[PDB]
Amino acid sequence: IESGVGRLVDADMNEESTRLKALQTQQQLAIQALSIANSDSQNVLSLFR
Amino acid sequence: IESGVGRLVDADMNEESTRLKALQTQQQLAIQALSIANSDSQNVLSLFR
Repeated sequence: IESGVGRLVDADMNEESTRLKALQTQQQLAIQALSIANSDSQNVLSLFR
Repeated sequence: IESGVGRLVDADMNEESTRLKALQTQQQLAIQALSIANSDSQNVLSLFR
């Protein structure tokens, strides 16, 4: 019964580690893209000066 | 919804800057033309010395 509970409930931690690394990389990319998207709106100031 | 509101309400600032420059130039030309028109009037004084 304990073995059945384990196979039904436990998680193979290797793919969770892979997902953790992948989400860290995705978050880094998202922060970089968000910074670029925030910064790019300042280009309009050139015309008015 | 907010993006739709922005699409319906926002204005592209490049076109507004172009219009602002055009209207400033048109105002300058109109003022010059008005000055020329005002200066046109007093030329008649030469006939009556």
